[PDB]
Amino acid sequence: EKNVSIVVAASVLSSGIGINGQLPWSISEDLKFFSKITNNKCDSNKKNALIMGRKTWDSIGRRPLKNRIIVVISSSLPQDEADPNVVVFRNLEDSIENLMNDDSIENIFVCGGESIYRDALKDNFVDRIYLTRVALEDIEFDTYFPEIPETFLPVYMSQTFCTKNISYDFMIFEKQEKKNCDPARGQLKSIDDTVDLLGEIFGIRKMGNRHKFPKEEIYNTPSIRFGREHYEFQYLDLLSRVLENGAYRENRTGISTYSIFGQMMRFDMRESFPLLTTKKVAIRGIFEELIWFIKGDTNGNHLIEKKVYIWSGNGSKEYLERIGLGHREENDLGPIYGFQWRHYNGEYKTMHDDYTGVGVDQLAKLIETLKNNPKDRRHILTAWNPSALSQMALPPCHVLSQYYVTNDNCLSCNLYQRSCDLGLGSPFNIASYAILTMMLAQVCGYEPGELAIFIGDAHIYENHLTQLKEQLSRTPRPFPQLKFKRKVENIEDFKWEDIELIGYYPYPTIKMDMAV
Amino acid sequence: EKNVSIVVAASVLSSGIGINGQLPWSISEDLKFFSKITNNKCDSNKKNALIMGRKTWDSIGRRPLKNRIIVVISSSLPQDEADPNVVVFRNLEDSIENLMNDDSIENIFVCGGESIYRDALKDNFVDRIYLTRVALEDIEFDTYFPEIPETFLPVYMSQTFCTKNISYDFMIFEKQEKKNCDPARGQLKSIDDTVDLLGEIFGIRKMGNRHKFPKEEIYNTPSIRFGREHYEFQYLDLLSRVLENGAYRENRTGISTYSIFGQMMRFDMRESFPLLTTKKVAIRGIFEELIWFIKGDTNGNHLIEKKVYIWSGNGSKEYLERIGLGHREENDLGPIYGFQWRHYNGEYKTMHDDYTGVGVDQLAKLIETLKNNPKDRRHILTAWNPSALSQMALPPCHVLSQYYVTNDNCLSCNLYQRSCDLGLGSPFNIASYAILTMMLAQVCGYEPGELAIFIGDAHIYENHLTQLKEQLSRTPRPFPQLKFKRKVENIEDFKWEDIELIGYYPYPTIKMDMAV
Ligand SMILES: NC(=O)C1=CN([C@@H]2O[C@H](COP(=O)(O)OP(=O)(O)OC[C@H]3O[C@@H](n4cnc5c(N)ncnc54)[C@H](OP(=O)(O)O)[C@@H]3O)[C@@H](O)[C@H]2O)C=CC1
Ligand SMILES: NC(=O)C1=CN([C@@H]2O[C@H](COP(=O)(O)OP(=O)(O)OC[C@H]3O[C@@H](n4cnc5c(N)ncnc54)[C@H](OP(=O)(O)O)[C@@H]3O)[C@@H](O)[C@H]2O)C=CC1
Ligand SMILES: C#CCN(Cc1ccc2[nH]c(N)nc(=O)c2c1)c1ccc(C(=O)N[C@@H](CCC(=O)O)C(=O)O)cc1
Ligand SMILES: C#CCN(Cc1ccc2[nH]c(N)nc(=O)c2c1)c1ccc(C(=O)N[C@@H](CCC(=O)O)C(=O)O)cc1
Ligand SMILES: CN(Cc1cnc2nc(N)nc(N)c2n1)c1ccc(C(=O)N[C@@H](CCC(=O)O)C(=O)O)cc1
Ligand SMILES: CN(Cc1cnc2nc(N)nc(N)c2n1)c1ccc(C(=O)N[C@@H](CCC(=O)O)C(=O)O)cc1
Ligand SMILES: O=c1ccn([C@H]2C[C@H](O)[C@@H](COP(=O)(O)O)O2)c(=O)[nH]1
Ligand SMILES: O=c1ccn([C@H]2C[C@H](O)[C@@H](COP(=O)(O)O)O2)c(=O)[nH]1
Repeated sequence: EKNVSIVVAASVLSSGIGINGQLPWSISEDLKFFSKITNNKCDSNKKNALIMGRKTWDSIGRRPLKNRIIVVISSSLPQDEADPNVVVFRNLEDSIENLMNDDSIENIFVCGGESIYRDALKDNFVDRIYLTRVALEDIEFDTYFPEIPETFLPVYMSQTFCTKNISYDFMIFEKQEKKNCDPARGQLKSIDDTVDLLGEIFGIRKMGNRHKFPKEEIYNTPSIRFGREHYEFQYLDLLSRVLENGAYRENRTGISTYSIFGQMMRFDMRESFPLLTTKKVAIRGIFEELIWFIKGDTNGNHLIEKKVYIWSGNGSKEYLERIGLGHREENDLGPIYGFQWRHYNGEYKTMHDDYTGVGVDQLAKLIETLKNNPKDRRHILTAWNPSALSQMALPPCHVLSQYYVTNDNCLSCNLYQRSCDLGLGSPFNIASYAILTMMLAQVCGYEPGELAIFIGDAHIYENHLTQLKEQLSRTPRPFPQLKFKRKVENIEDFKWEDIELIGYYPYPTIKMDMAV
Repeated sequence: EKNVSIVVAASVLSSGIGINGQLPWSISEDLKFFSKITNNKCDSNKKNALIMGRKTWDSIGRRPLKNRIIVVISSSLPQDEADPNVVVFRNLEDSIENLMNDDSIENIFVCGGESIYRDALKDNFVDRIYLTRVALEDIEFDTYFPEIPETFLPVYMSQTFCTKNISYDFMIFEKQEKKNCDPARGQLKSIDDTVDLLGEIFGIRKMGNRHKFPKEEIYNTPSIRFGREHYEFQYLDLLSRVLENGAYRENRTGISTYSIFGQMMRFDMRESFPLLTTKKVAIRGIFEELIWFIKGDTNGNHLIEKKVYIWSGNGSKEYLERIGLGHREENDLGPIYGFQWRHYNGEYKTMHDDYTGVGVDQLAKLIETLKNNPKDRRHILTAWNPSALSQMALPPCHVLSQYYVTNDNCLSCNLYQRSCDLGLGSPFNIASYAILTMMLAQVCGYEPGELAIFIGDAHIYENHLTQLKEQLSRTPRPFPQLKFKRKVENIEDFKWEDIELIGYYPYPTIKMDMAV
């Protein structure tokens, strides 16, 4: 029948595609994509046609595109014979007669101009859309990509890439007419039927039935079945798995959860920063807690003083009293994360004491082994100290991490987290250890690698159900970028002002109460 | 023309299906499977036909099967019109006219007798094979399932199930005809080509390019693309993953490996024991090293005396020397795990010293919490004590573990393993911590749950390449069962003889040298 597909690069929030007759931006990988995509064909004796409005024709210098035939739509341009790789038409519908004839034309692409896009869509001429989402807002646009008609559904979203600090995506939308998101399903009737029957026979007894694929009403952007490349699906899909399989269970806080044991999440950090886009995340507070950790600081007031209250709850007199630490000052949390990082096995007295020299400095050693022996398999940082647990406001959650220097020269990080509050703590942990890995990488002379998080008790607190369903209804946007303004000499030296968060265009923040 | 599939239950090694006119076993779930499968149909106005040899007809008492038509092949049986649900034919070929006609007959099943299977396969009448593999050998068989023709390929392998301590699967075989083993690829031209093109543009900058799908020549039983349910694939595919992506890198050993970071494996422990069948695995030494840890013993002699030599290489006078620990008696391994399990943070001297009372007894604490506070999110056991690494013959590989009591009353286990020798240590760790979980579960009144292994440095030593590729050429068999003959009072009371390993029919041992 001959496929007709739109190909465009529009800004993530406004769908801005042009300014004063030009592109709002310069991203070569995107042009390479345009070239590969429009050039891609089966028959060597055929060519693809690239339809475009006249202004776009002007915008590219009125020079032909190799191996392809350009079809310009113009009421004024003359139909001449000079170039046989460029041809003119008076309206879109007529040019569409690439279909009813030229058998030398394999595929058709609508290659843009807002005016051309809008018609092709209005008149139901396109089957597919290749959308390069560019994280560039707050800049002038005078040309837009129309809003994608509801008859289209996304089927692929690649990971975030980066060019000159600009984050971008690649999505594919397909028009689906007439008529499970599980990839290993709907593949072969006999396999699906057999597994289904085996499941009826055994019950909880078949491990698969303990790991049911999420029903679509809890599956984010469910139409994307085989192309969920964007690594934010790694967190959304874990949410879906616990919403689908979570056992309902009581716990120390009195606010029950839905709980599954033993999931994982991997995020790339070479091209982008894993800061969730489906909800606005408080990154300043994350950074402050991280730096607070690095300095082996356990004084909660230092956090509060900077208007960061994540540790207030577990620092209160009331709480400290409840767990048997009524002897502490307000906000003395005991030998937690920071202390175990800088002074492992050190004898904790109070937050006011000087501990320089005491305990084992894991962090310092980590940076030394990382520099001097990179391929060593012992780059570990731990916070689990059986002898210190009872003195901690809260036992270590992000419990152990290990660090792996690539042959590429990048720093990758693994973290086991015994207990993970998916709504409120996970987004934090992900970003936090993404930042730490980048800080470690800079002081050791490496580039950021990959981040993998392995979870024990992965749960959602029962008062976050409607909030996370809300979140799950939001399709993800390209991840932002995070850059350091200066190269520090000591990891303890980083400051908020040193952090540059580039291109973060999240959805509204979603309120969620933390369980004390 | 419609579908003809075989349904058979045969023993793992010899494919025995009968003895003295009956089955060698009684596994009701398999009868339930047989029933689901041969009853399975779309058109509510048609029925399926089950073809069987006369002897099989005798073996089921000559009583019709509900909702189905039974086709008996016999030279002697009278062709009566009496029961419209049972029909007789003089030969298998004539019977196949179920195709040509009886549009009441939706699908056809060859339901067996060795004589009937062997004919159906020889004359090319069957398209599919449903094959329940039973782990029973060393019992009498007089009837067998023919050897599956090479024109058939395996497309599914369920997990191992257990009935009356008998391990069993089911798997599907499909007949091949003309025509990527990757699940997500091959679903849409548009998506595969986009991902491909994107890969070309970005190269190593696209995470996916850093985790390529393994090429078939190194992927176990590649024809099974969407049905690799047998949890032995969790191990085998990790092997395949590093063969395909592993980075060549040197290490302290002197024997270079191939390395990838952050991987995971999952194993069920409810229906079976995860002891690799693609190679014979030494379970006894494993158990002996395990019970050794449990007791807190750091004395390497005790294992040698029991003829277990896994800790010799790293306990010799020459080795303890190269790492500056010669002031130590030979085979005095220092406070590794065991000491860390029973006396975490205790002050270590020699192995002969009496440590009762020193250090934190994590194991004891574990068991007392698993009992009194199952839902607790802190069941942790750690062996990574920075304050003690210097004096350990070797730093801890299986570094931390977490334990999770389901509402189902089972005990699941998570282990982070900083470094993992895939050819030598991994098969051991999977079994080791499987056993430890069953021990803990018996002792605490629970049933075995699931086992997940999170790995940091996942590698293969370069001298194991031939052995591993050999292993990768062996198709998995059902896992064996592992039961305790008695209920111990304390976990320190387990003894080799208390363990009954039922139904293990591994492939031959594969010799692999351990890098010191
Ligand atoms: N990021 C991206 O993906 C892309 C962005 N762009 C940007 O978009 C902008 C150009 O888009 P836009 O401003 O909409 O201009 P267009 O490229 O749509 O071209 C408009 C011209 O096309 C002809 N035309 C349009 N409709 C008709 C019709 N119904 N009948 C006959 N001729 C018609 C007219 O030419 P005439 O006056 O001769 O009749 C009109 O002047 C530029 O800034 C460009 O940089 C362009 C392509 C891609
Ligand atoms: N594990 C499993 O899935 C199954 C196992 N079994 C076991 O298999 C055994 C039975 O198999 P088997 O011993 O091979 O006997 P079969 O069940 O295959 O039946 C053999 C009979 O079928 C008829 N027959 C066979 N070939 C022909 C032919 N070419 N022309 C005409 N009639 C033919 C003959 O009946 P006649 O004498 O009337 O000519 C022959 O005696 C039993 O022990 C049963 O328990 C059976 C089914 C399934
Ligand atoms: C992990 C971690 C760090 N931590 C430490 C921390 C301490 C105790 C915890 N307790 C529980 N039950 N869950 C947690 O995630 C948790 C986290 C956090 C603590 C609180 C919040 C939280 O309340 N966040 C709110 C705050 C709003 C804001 O940041 O301005 C949020 O909206 O996100 C986040 C992180
Ligand atoms: C994990 C662990 C325990 N350990 C501890 C241990 C210590 C140092 C190591 N060093 C290296 N490089 N790899 C290891 O797996 C390793 C394992 C083991 C050590 C050796 C064998 C081993 O060589 N087994 C032989 C033969 C012994 C047998 O047949 O029983 C084998 O061929 O399988 C297994 C486990
Ligand atoms: C019409 N237009 C505007 C433009 C710019 N970027 C886009 N990007 C996308 N994703 N989609 C578009 N339609 C698109 N259009 C174009 C078209 C072609 C070239 C161009 O130079 N193309 C060469 C570029 C090749 C290269 O640089 O590697 C080609 O090979 O097709 C530039 C702008
Ligand atoms: C021919 N035969 C021997 C037998 C036994 N086990 C097998 N198992 C398998 N997987 N495949 C076979 N062909 C097979 N055949 C049979 C056939 C039917 C029944 C039988 O009782 N079937 C009932 C069983 C119903 C039930 O137990 O739930 C049915 O509904 O089909 C027993 C033995
Ligand atoms: O870095 C952190 C700190 C705490 N929590 C959450 C996990 C649990 O919801 C709660 C800890 O409670 P316990 O598992 O100790 O009961 O705080 C996190 O998710 N990440
Ligand atoms: O349970 C274990 C014990 C040791 N090893 C292997 C992993 C490495 O091959 C080697 C440890 O080397 P280092 O991490 O110390 O470099 O021992 C395992 O795989 N599993």
